[PDB]
Amino acid sequence: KGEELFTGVVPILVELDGDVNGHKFSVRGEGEGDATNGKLTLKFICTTGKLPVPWPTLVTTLVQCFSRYPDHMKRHDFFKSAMPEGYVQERTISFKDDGTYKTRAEVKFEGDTLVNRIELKGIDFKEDGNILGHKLEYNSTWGSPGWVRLALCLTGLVLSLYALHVKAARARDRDYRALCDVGTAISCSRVFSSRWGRGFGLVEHVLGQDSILNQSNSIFGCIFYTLQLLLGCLRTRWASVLMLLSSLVSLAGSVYLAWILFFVLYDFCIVCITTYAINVSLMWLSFRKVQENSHNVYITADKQKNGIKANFKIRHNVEDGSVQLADHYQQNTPIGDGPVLLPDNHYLSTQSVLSKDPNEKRDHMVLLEFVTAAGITHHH
Ligand SMILES: CC(=O)C[C@@H](c1ccccc1)c1c(O)c2ccccc2oc1=O
Repeated sequence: KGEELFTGVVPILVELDGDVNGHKFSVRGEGEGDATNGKLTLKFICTTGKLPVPWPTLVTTLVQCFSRYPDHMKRHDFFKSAMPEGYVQERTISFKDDGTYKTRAEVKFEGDTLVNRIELKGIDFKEDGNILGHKLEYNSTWGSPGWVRLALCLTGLVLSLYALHVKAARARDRDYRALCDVGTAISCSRVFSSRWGRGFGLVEHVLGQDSILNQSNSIFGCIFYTLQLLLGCLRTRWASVLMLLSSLVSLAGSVYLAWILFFVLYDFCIVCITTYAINVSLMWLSFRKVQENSHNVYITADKQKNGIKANFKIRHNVEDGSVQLADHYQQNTPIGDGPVLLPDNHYLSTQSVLSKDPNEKRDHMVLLEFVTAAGITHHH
């Protein structure tokens, strides 16, 4: 019956009393929620002055009853079924190599308003870590790619440019010797100028040799490493998936060319092995990156407490291009004694957009959120 209260837009009040390493603070948020579209719109203000932690670390703590459950999943919506009596949501949030938040909140209807009242205690944070030191990005669209990605892409670029220089000197001068041409046993310019050194050897078979796509592999390389470095500076999803696909094609071509270098050409190419290692590293970084941009809350039932349990990882962007992991363990227990929906295993998909209000001089955070339930299973 609790679902009836969520057709339409519902006003939202959030109140948090917090203590992090002895620094006491309070947050109040106000807004509205539209469960039909899984849309939350809220504004949060630190009422005690300045927040002692970065705002992104409080997003998960600061109303999953506003998630959109598709029709075929209606009976797996524990959060709405607990209303109006509400539920207790308790969490432990472990920041990797740093402190811990412990939160207890009551989410319930007071009059017409959905109210989330939170108590938060943070402990064991280091004063110059990413949290207390405020080293996390807020909502930057252009940011750092990290010195690992910069090193990989710049090295790959230098190697591609060098291979271009070698090809442009050998085709000009037959007797030219590159640095990676050592004696008569080791030769890189012989590898570059083979049929596989252009279009990976397979563009001439499919598009013909006349094609503009039948370029030297180092052209694909300059474009690839420049593209990887550029997309590493972005924070959206399309940059991430594009990164994954491009690094996957790059990995396939690199494995093929590695099979050609040995076993077929039987040559020693030092720049080639270097590039292979680069492309493996960028493959790993891209796979990891796709893992890191997905906020998915994994929900299972708890029949002992007649509630639910949830596990998920959140990764906050650090200003230097690295990531800060925050492990989330969650449990929800109904406040009343009426019946609730004990769901099958599923997950919630969440997209958050943080912003600033130019007419708010208090330390604050404007939050827009879209949450939809998915991945329903009868299993586990
Ligand atoms: C290292 C280079 O600059 C060119 C290298 C390469 C490696 C990965 C992806 C594209 C290009 C390269 C070789 O491995 C290679 C190996 C066997 C036969 C031809 C080759 O030519 C290359 O372009």
